[PDB]
Amino acid sequence: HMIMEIPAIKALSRYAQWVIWKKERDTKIPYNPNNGKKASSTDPLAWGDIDEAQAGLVRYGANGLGFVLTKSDPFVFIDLDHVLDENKRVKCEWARQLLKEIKSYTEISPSGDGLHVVVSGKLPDYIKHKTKFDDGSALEVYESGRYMTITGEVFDGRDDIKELDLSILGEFAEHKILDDEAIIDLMKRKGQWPDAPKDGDDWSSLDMSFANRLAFWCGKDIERMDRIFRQSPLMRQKWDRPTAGSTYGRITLKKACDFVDSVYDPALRNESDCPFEPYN
Ligand SMILES: Nc1ncnc2c1ncn2[C@H]1C[C@H](O)[C@@H](COP(=O)(O)OP(=O)(O)OP(=O)(O)O)O1
Ligand SMILES: [Mg+2]
Ligand SMILES: [Mg+2]
Repeated sequence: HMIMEIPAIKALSRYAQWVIWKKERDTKIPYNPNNGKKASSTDPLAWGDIDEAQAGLVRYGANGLGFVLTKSDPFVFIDLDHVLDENKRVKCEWARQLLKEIKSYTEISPSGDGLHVVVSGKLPDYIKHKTKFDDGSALEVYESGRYMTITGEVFDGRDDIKELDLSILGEFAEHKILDDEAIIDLMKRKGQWPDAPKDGDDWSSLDMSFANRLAFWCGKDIERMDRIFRQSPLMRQKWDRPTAGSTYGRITLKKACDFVDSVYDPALRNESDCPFEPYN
């Protein structure tokens, strides 16, 4: 009764693309409002209308409402993280400047330190989805493929979705122009994916043990081992520090390729020829 008074929520309530979400440790997993199952962002019949989302919110005790964004709906979702201080005022200049150029429906995200802006328009095709900043804030832009939590906490009385040109987002987002994740999932299923270093562990000794495993699974493809290492819990700034005409990471990967003798062949699937045992 309270949130349906907002003009922007009425615009969103025309679409049967509503979900509910709940806190799993420190993530916001979306759920089907009708049966409580886990909701996909590509299955339309896993969603519901706003009345079903509000009923399921009470049925399963979820944390709040959500809205799945699709290519067909005219909405763009702008996510601004860690831009509000304790008093829920903007403390980041990039976020302040963005709100002055994109005056649409703005609400305070569930954690209270962020903002959501919902606009009607088209994203520029040359910007990254996520852009991080030095102070810790971030900017996520999505027009489809994922959902957004809905709180209804209107910020600065901006309670109406406007149709704005979004080419100005190029001033804030960074520009952008077997598979890697296939190898990662393979190593994870074999217990070859390391965990974050505990205190008292020799991190560089963990780097070499993991680089040794990468040399096998990646077939000693050093450019692939490097791309995978940067996504691993062992990545740090030392990986790119210069060390005697090279980087610590390049030297670590080249020593692993020399130390390791056998390789994993995707055609042969010689998973048993791995010389290293899984982690604990
Ligand atoms: N684990 C997940 N799986 C699928 N979708 C997710 C997941 N976590 C978040 N989302 C969606 C809904 C969020 O609104 C959107 C932005 O992520 P996030 O900024 O981390 O949460 P939030 O914007 O809902 O509140 P806050 O930023 O204040 O914590 O992405
Ligand atoms: Mg956020
Ligand atoms: Mg859309």
